[PDB]
Amino acid sequence: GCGGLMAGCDGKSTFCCSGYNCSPTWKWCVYARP
Repeated sequence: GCGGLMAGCDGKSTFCCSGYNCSPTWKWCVYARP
């Protein structure tokens, strides 16, 4: 259950795996830009 670059953002509050931000337009975790 680790969201990398194509996880699931349907919950609107997922935590991906490590170092991945969720995208609302793509509906999956992607690279984070902190």
